[PDB]
Amino acid sequence: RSVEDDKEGHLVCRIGDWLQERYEIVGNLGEGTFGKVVECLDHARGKSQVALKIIRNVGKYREAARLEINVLKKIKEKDKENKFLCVLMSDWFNFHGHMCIAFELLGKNTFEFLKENNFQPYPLPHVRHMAYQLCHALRFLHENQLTHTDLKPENILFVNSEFETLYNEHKSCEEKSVKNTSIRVADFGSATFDHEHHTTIVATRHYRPPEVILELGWAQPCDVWSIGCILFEYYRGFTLFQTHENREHLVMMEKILGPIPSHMIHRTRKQKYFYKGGLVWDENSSDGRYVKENCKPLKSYMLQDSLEHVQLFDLMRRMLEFDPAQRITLAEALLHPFFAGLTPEERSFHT
Ligand SMILES: COCCOc1ccc2cc1OCC(=O)N(C)CCCN(C)Cc1c[nH]c3ncnc(c13)N2
Repeated sequence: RSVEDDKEGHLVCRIGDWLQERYEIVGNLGEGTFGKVVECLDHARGKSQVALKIIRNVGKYREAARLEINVLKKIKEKDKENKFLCVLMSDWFNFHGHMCIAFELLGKNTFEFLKENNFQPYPLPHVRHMAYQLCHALRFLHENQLTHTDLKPENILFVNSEFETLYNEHKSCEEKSVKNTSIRVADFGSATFDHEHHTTIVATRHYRPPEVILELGWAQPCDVWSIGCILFEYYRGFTLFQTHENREHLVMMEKILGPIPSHMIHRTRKQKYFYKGGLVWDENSSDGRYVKENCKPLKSYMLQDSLEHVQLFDLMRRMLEFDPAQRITLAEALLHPFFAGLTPEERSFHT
């Protein structure tokens, strides 16, 4: 049989087909703008379960996948024992122009799980365990001169997303609760070493920090901001910054977190956002009215008053510091009293 691609360059994939005389396709897991993810059995390794990312046959995506492969090689060199919760590759190949990367088979991503639960948030103890693991994984990359740059709920995955279905204590509906909150961090193709070229703009918009908007440069603190935003989303089930545009995004940041520091305003070449030393914006526009109605101070979003909620919000505010130099590092984050709530099993990574 011929190899066929669709009009967007995606491989046409058939259950029962083999690649590299080795990988038997057994299921489709998902599709995005990069290509597809499929579940395979690896017949050269005892029919082990694999997730294969199959990249579209389009030059720019091919080049981006070759970059991801080269990053993944370096990460494995630094973590040969695979102890720091990253999704590392087990093989890669070019299949008729489609780059394919083989990974361990995981559960649903944390966005998909949230969506399939009708956006009902994760319980605080789940949020706390996921937070601990994220800070752990990223702390190791940061200590090895790497920044991920594109952290978001979709590239954090449960090891196993099996769940119990419970009736909601206080609402007229059912809720899904994950049985095991062990997670892994994926998607390293944008990850950048300290010595390598830093593009002006990084991150997905909703997760993007102010220093990047203001074109002040970026480094590892970019990831901590993204983690702050992720933890809010896990806790509430909605996006902290539901924004499509820079000026709007800045206004949201001021309404939620307080004024942007004057020293950052003085330094930015993006003076279009400012007038007389303050943000300038149209309060009567569609975006202006949306932000005035919907964006409230951070502490207003707490669901309960008890100690563990107050601690989560203290940590989150520290991760969301405007000045990246002042922002909490992951090493310090791991010392925060929010993490006193972890079970021993959670703290010692025996989940
Ligand atoms: C299509 O709508 C919903 C389904 O979306 C997905 C299904 C399966 C996924 C990831 C999905 O969305 C996010 C996404 O594509 N990336 C972050 C890039 C690919 C990351 N993979 C390759 C990492 C990965 C490694 N072991 C895995 N075992 C199971 N699923 C995985 C992965 N990814």
